[PDB]
Amino acid sequence: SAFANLDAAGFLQIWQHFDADDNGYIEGKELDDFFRHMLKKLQPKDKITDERVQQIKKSFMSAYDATFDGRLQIEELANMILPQEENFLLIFRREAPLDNSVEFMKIWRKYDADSSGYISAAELKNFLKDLFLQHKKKIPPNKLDEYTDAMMKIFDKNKDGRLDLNDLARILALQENFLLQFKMDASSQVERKRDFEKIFAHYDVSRTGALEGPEVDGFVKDMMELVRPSISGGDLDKFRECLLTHCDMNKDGKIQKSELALCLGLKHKP
Repeated sequence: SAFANLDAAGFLQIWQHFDADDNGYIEGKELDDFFRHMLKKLQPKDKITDERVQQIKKSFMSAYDATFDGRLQIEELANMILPQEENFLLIFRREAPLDNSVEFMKIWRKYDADSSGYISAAELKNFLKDLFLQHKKKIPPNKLDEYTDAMMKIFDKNKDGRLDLNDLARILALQENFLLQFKMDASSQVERKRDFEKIFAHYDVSRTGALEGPEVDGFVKDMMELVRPSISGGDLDKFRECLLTHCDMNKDGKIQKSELALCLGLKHKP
């Protein structure tokens, strides 16, 4: 029921429907329909009307812009709709599509071998160098600088010297981010843990330290079902492969508790 704003990832998903050619614009007379998609994405159960689209659409920009039916460049609509963090993430991903999580995980493992869920902020630029390499991608030294320094802005404000996986994972250019699938609010990173703790407790009957197979499957359904309900059936497989794909170390087929915590936005403090 709370106000729910469109993030950079969502903004792109809807945008692409209108700019499949990726010219970077959409007809300005189509801003009314761009909002119906937004409203339907944010409030999935709401029954949207034409009147509502106008009321919401308008509240999002100047009275003047409301009449702006001309060509709107992607940066313009994003500037009129997305907050900074999600905004900068939109521009960064567009100029540096880094849509390879397989290697993100690997690079994350290097700077966070115990899967605490954080990397020392001192390793940022070093980190951004490796990520581009696994993507075999090269950029100018300055752009790397700007990016490194721009990210410290939205990920290290507390300036406590540490960046969190829940933030850095967001720089990836993935329509549906392998990880960014969970709630990220106040107690949302709390409640999810308690339920994560008891749920990891149940399945690991032998009390070893890792779940394998049915245990991993049972956890998943008895985890995600409550994280983000109304999920498909076959929509647990890639969830189960992505694990031993982007988490566990050896090919044991087991899923360690700490590795598992990472993907949940949570963090297992041993």
